[PDB]
Amino acid sequence: VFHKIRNEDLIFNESLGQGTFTKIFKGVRREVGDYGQLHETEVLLKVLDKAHRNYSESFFEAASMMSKLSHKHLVLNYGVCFCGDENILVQEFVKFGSLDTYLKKNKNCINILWKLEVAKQLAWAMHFLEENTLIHGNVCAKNILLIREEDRKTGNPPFIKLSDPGISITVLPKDILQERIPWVPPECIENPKNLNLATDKWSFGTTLWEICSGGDKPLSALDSQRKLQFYEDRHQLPAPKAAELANLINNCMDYEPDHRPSFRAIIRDLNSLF
Ligand SMILES: Nc1ncnc2c1ncn2[C@@H]1O[C@H](COP(=O)(O)OP(=O)(O)OP(=O)(O)O)[C@@H](O)[C@H]1O
Ligand SMILES: [Mg+2]
Repeated sequence: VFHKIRNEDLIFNESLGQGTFTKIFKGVRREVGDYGQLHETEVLLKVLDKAHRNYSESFFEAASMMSKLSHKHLVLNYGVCFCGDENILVQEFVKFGSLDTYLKKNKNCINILWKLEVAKQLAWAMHFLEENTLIHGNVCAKNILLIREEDRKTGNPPFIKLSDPGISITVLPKDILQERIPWVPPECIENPKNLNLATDKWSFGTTLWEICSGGDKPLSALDSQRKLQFYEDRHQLPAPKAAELANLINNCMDYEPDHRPSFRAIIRDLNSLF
């Protein structure tokens, strides 16, 4: 169970927008830290409506199951606040935000070594979840958070974490599912109960495509009906102009779930591309 945080000790500041049936805010948590020292900590607050009981139960279950698995590349959740008007997940605030924005804002500067490092780190996170047989369900660049920028001056590669899973694709409306083509794999579009570890392999592929496409979203030009038809006709994504990961993207995004490679194999492939 999550550590419970008092309503009183959270201040909501700026809106960072809306996610899938969530409102996101930057905030401050008043806390007694190590050594009984009082702290006021920058936090990310994810807000679910109490009235959507099924959605928040799914949201908070998923967040909890993953938070039981501490890892350097998985986002830290400090706890929850349910004593209020709403249900709130209190999470670490990640200084450089989402990868998808960052890729767009710094497209001109990001090169292949940076891309490789970030792909490697995501692959290691996904390896860890695979070993723990925990399905994330919502891997996309948006949900990669940049803890630390690259510093060439000093040799530091960037560092990333993968955010919490959100509401399960088993409980989300069909209409949201179709909107998330091509991250949601074809087998989950025909039946979301086909959700499986193989799901995350497909989405990982889609995320690599984003990582190589400067913040572009695959198939954004296509409406929901045409996205559905794209899977029905078994299309693949175009190779990015930066083609270095094109083969890995296609191998990952295999219409046969059984044939998608393990994350160990994905890591060895990434390592070899040096
Ligand atoms: N831990 C975090 N630190 C800093 N910024 C964050 C964090 N988590 C999310 N954000 C920012 O909040 C905004 C909304 O995030 P997002 O759309 O992922 O919400 P969400 O509730 O996680 O939805 P979904 O389940 O669709 O991912 C984005 O600008 C993103 O960069
Ligand atoms: Mg998210």
